[PDB]
Amino acid sequence: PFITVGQENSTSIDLYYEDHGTGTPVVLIHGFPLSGHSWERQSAALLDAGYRVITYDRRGFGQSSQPTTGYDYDTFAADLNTVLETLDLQDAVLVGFSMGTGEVARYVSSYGTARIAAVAFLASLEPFLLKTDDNPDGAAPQEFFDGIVAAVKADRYAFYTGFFNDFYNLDENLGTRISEEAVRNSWNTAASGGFFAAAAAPTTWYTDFRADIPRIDVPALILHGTGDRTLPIENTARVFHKALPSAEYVEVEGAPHGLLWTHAEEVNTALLAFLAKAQEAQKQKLLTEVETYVLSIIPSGPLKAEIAQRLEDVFAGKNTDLEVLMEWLKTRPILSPLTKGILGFVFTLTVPSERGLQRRRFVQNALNGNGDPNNMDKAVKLYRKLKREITFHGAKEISLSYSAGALASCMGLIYNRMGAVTTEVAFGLVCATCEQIADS
Amino acid sequence: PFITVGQENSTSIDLYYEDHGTGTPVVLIHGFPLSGHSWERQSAALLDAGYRVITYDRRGFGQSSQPTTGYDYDTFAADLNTVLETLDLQDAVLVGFSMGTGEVARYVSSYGTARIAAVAFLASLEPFLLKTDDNPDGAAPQEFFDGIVAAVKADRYAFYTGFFNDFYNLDENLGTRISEEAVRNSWNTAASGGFFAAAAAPTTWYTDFRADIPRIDVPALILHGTGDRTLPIENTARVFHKALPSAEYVEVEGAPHGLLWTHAEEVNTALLAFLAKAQEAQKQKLLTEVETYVLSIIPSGPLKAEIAQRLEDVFAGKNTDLEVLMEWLKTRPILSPLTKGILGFVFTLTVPSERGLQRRRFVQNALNGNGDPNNMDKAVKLYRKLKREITFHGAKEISLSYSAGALASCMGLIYNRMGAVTTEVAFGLVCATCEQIADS
Amino acid sequence: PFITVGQENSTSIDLYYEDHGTGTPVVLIHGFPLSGHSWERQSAALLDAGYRVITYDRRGFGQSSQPTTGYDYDTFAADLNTVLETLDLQDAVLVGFSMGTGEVARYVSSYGTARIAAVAFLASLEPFLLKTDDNPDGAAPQEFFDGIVAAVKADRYAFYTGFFNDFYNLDENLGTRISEEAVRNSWNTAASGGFFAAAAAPTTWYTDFRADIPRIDVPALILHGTGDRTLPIENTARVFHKALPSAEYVEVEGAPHGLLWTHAEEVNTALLAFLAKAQEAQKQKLLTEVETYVLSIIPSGPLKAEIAQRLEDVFAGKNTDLEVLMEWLKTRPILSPLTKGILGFVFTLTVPSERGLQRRRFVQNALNGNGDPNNMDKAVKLYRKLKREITFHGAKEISLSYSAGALASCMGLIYNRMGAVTTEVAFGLVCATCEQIADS
Amino acid sequence: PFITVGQENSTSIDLYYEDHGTGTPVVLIHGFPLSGHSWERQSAALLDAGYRVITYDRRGFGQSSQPTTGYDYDTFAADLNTVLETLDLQDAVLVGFSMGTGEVARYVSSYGTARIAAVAFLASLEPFLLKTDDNPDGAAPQEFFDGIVAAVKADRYAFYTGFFNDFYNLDENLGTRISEEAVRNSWNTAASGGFFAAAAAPTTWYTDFRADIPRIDVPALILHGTGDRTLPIENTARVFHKALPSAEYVEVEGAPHGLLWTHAEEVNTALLAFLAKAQEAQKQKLLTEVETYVLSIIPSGPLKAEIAQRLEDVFAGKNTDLEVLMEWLKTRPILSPLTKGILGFVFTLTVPSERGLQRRRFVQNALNGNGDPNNMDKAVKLYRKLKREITFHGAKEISLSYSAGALASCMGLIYNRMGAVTTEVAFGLVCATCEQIADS
Repeated sequence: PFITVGQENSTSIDLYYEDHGTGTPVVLIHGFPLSGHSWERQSAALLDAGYRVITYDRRGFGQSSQPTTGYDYDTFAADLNTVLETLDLQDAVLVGFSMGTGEVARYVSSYGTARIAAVAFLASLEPFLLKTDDNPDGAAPQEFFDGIVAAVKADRYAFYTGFFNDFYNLDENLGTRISEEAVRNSWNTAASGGFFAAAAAPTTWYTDFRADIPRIDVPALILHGTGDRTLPIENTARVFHKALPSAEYVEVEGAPHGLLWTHAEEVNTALLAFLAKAQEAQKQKLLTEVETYVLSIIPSGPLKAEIAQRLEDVFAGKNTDLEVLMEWLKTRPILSPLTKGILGFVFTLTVPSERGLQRRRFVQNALNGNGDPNNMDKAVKLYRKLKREITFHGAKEISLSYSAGALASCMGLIYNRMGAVTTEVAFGLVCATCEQIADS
Repeated sequence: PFITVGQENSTSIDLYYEDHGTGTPVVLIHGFPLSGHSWERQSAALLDAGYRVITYDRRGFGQSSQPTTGYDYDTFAADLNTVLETLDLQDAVLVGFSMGTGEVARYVSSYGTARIAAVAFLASLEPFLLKTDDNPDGAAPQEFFDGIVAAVKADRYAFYTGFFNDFYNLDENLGTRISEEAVRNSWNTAASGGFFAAAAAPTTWYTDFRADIPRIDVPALILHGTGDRTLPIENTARVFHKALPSAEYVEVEGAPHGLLWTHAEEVNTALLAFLAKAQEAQKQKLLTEVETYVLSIIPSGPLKAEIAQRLEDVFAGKNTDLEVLMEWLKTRPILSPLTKGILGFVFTLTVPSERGLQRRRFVQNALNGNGDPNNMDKAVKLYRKLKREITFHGAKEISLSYSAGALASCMGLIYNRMGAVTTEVAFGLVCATCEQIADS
Repeated sequence: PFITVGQENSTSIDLYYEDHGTGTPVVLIHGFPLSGHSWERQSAALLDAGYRVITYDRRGFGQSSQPTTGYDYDTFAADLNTVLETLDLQDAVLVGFSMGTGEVARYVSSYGTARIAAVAFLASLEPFLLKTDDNPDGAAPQEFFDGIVAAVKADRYAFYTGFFNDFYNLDENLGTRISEEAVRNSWNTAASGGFFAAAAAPTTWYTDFRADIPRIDVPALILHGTGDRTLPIENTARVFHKALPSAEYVEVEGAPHGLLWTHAEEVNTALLAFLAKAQEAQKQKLLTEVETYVLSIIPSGPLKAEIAQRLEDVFAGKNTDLEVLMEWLKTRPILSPLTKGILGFVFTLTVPSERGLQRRRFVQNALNGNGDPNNMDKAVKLYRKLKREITFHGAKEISLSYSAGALASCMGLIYNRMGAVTTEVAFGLVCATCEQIADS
Repeated sequence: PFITVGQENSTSIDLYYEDHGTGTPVVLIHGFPLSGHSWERQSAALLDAGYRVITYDRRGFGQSSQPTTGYDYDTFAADLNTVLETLDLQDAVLVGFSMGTGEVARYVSSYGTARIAAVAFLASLEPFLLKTDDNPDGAAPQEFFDGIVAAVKADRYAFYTGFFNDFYNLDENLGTRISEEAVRNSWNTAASGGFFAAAAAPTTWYTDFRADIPRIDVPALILHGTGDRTLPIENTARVFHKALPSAEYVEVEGAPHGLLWTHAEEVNTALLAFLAKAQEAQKQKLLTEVETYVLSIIPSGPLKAEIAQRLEDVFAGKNTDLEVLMEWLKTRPILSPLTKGILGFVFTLTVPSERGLQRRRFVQNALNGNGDPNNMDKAVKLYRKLKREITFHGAKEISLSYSAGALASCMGLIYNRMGAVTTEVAFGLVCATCEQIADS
């Protein structure tokens, strides 16, 4: 699996990515000099929690193309964008490690959090590594980084074994937190990378991310190891924490630079919890958006308040008996049959348990669509499009092209188990239907 | 409400009809010299039984146009034909009285019982009134009828009072079985009729309907009053009974010619019972044919015996709890899900009461049609054709052109209340589906 | 009139055929080196006997295309098959002369007598002309045929006069049995043929038809002239008679090879008598098929038996007075006017003499078709199609697409001499009409 | 070289395969956690024997895609099917190792041996690994496998070294039967695999293949190592041998689980011997089938016995004088010329020496195809297709689409040295020709 992110001479630049699972998309950007496969500890964890894990190898690393051009964060972010736009991700979370954290900041700063719901910085580079007079919070002077680049150019293969010695703190964690074989694999991964990328990448570590930080508006996470030798905790995460206090801050005690493997236990717990708070966030903003659309077709009165209250109760978690709600819904005066169907369709979607309750009769006759063959032909054509949809805004906006009668029929088409769409898509079809009714 | 059935000079021949209620269409053809409103005793009864009552006034009578041409049963039938075809009636019932019985027989003979489901002859003219040497069963000679026409031509208004005196047997029924006011209304109606029709109609009473009777194939009813003075019981219905032994025969004791009002109690009871028995009769020949098709997809064994037994039980009237049957159906081993869906679809169709039982889940998932958009697009095209169909053989044969996957999806399309077709049509779709399975 | 039976380079192989008359199809395959027009003595005779004469010119002869390839009986049969299948003939008779006899045998052997009802061999080639050690009954050795081929190649135009001298036995028959002018026409026909075919054909005369003969199962006829010089009576027909004893054997005394003209008297008599046994049989199956259709609209009773009896009487030849039948028909109680019309139409069709009886009034009023312009518009549309129809099954099947009212009107459309269709077609229209009535 | 076998999130599931050499296709399915390249010892050997070696990497292993879904033998077989059908293999042999044996069994069981000629099971999983009460022949209880899965999830890279220690029995074979470097490479291959596949695969080892075994109809081979630690000889192969006694049974003494490298010497000898004998076996099954097809157009009698005997004599090795056979063949009564041609074509094909005998005259005139240009045009089109064919079934089935006349002509087209096709193809043309004649 590859994704063209550029062109070089006769050739085009491809980045080996990887997309698994189904649910909230979580993009994992690796660090130097590994590849997307280094996330395997997190990948397994995130997948078992029902997330959608998306990983890719940075240019000149892993199975990605190995160009001799474009090794700067403006390009690195531009690459990430192409990946995101190609996969058409929405409400996604960006998790970065080492160099990866730089990609996150630069992308957010330049392209904006349109597709992004939350971000995470593991072993951050931010805000500035280079130590200067105007930036005394810098970790190391220019000479340090120049020394690294020269060392790599000398013998990159020999450099790796020495490099990994401070990457995992092998004098402490080898044999205990990281096996001998595990390190051997990382070396091969480092060797598989491009020779040019290996020497070019170090120059990018001291990038000034200070201008990028203020652009971070989505909920963030800052995790870091105290025993990080490559990136000193005080010169990196703690000064980053000052520039971003709203971000959830986590310091793993005695963790080396490569905490993704050595301290996978702690990192996973913190990462999963952060995503959990974010997953509930993106779920709730959707439910309320559905609510406001549904209420927009109900005449102002004492009934509208109750319906809104009963929606809020199920949205929160105060699970009312689905049978009771439906019983209540059907026996409501001054309520359009079409409106009862829409509500019933929403309640079945939101209530966690179906409780073996068969499909309600008053809903079927409400969303039947006048029994007109033409309405159903339009509904089926729309259903085909809604099948390949995964996003709310995507499903909602393509549904607005169909007549209110076709939308009503397509809604019951899904209600009657004759059609299958993701919950987000279904909500989109509902909001699109309510939008048509609010016009007349 | 009128219906053009011909043209006369500058004018067009229109017939005042009347269509009320919803259900099985029952066409009521009146006699001389009244109009469709004379059925009001029966109209209410039929309407209270959930039928669709359709009555019209014969040309030159009631509110219909009064032409001076076309007073023969070949024309009278042509008029009835236009009415039936204009209203596009199917599985309709023809009920005739006096002159009306002639219209029924002639229509059946000439146009065929394509739209007709059953017929009824109240105070029949059949088979032949004219008394000749070759027809000794005739009521009266030529001279008699010629006398009536002359009597009408002299003073038609005075003729009526005398006519109605033997029409209701007023020397017996006035004040008791028929009020003074009721007779006065009959007189007004007689006067409202066309002057030409009043004199022309009597010559049509002695029409030879002997050739028409053998064409009556649909279930028939022969009711008649013993005290019928206008049409003697022996010269009309009893000799008609011999010419049509298969017809249900009813003799009302001491009922006049106009038993429709005087003996409305008995006439309604007999008519309603006859329509009930005819509806049940054609329903049972349908259900058993459906049964053999359903059994044709069930592997021969003790289970096939159980299913056949449960089908015969519901068809008869041994109403099993629909909830119990469905519960039994789902929990059956060695039975294809598609077969369970077909069976469940049949049981819901045949069981008289739905008992507030919501549409079973296991059937919906069986008739979903794999959730494939292509299956539903074909299903909708088929459903469109099945909507304009009303007959079993008609619906079944046009369904065999679609794939087994499309037919299954179209079945669930109806099961989920998303489509509406007559029960006969639905059975055709079931039988057509079973026929596809019986091939493999 | 042509029929594509093959292809040769840029050009196509077409055979000039000819189809006349109506009735039992009789295919006449000519001999060397004439054409289909040589049958003119038999054609006229067969036409006067009510047969359907179909003749065609073999490739490279007459008006057919003149290819330089495919001059063998495997190809000759393939040609005949294409002709037969193109015309879709059923219950047809194959009559061959000279070379023609070979086409018949080969077709029957290879393709089977599916469409064939009977066969006839005039001046047969069978079973084998080539005289060898294994076939001592052969007419002539190999050298003989090769000499002919060379003679034709030398001067085919001069060869013909010599050929025709032994073809008609001019030393006996010139001036008496065949005129000078008659021979002159035959020469032109020989000259009009293809130069290549003239030389190619002789090599096919010594074809081994011994393997073909046993495949003949249909009734056969073997006619031959005793004075046949080209094909010696003993080396051809008499040995053929042994190989096929079931076949009817006829020896014309003192007849030359071309007995078709010289002894047309005898040949016609023998051929017509043989065909007569076959013609009546397939003719009777048609009338009985019509009968059963007519009886299908008559109510079961003593009347149905009488009508069936009177139909059988006229079909046989017990010509009842048409006036008497019509008189009986009209004066029948319990018989629909439409039924009377159909019957009256059949009796007029089958009875040999019209007896100056003008078109019955009661029939016209029965087949008027209610006088509806719409029924007549449909009737005319059907008549247009029935004009180009020739077969019973063909006319019958295209009539079933029209309404029963249209069929009745179209029937009267023909009865009133306003339309003309062949008797077989008319019967198809009747059966199609009776079939519609049997449905209701 | 890849082959799409499924689709996942925005990515496609591709499997890196490998097809080399020319001849009988031999599919090699690898085991856990290696790749197709592990067959390199067998691959070279099979290639030296003139076989067509086809190897592919299972999903999540080697260079194939690494999905997180579809890790079951129903999917594994579905994957294998796509590979086979894409390459359109005919008469192929399936060889499985470790996990690979399961794919073979499941494919044969579900999809059938249509394309398969023979199968081989090296280090089998069959019939059942899971040790339960109903299956006491199980190798290990459930807890064992769960322990492996947990071990892999902990540190899969470290897991491999321990795994490979029992995979090759390194305490015995290291330095002797397997070098240090060879093992190091295997570890690298294991590391290259998917992290998810590594943990998912063990759960598939205890799959119940008992239902699959009876479906094995093609000749089978069961090889296994006695010193197999991963798969105990008694719990796997010996009980498998009981469930499939017809299979050739081979036990390599003192061989570990990875006998493909350690005991490549023995494995190669056994596999090559197995493959050589089975093609020859089916060839005798083919020749007798060819014989019976030739006999299928020969009339039952004393001559049919002689022909069958003379065919058996040449097939065996009793070389009869080719001239004598041809002499006997031509001088046979009651034998169709076409039949003589087919036989003559077979005798020239099967007899080892041509003995300078020129192409028989009686055969050429028998397979000429009536000299019809149309027959030759079809023959050339068929000959073009038969040239690119190498297999019997491949050549035979595409020939059945052409007419019997074209097949006869195409046969003579090859007989006259105007065409060249492999012996298997020519036989395919013969069987296809005889099949058409047997119908008539």
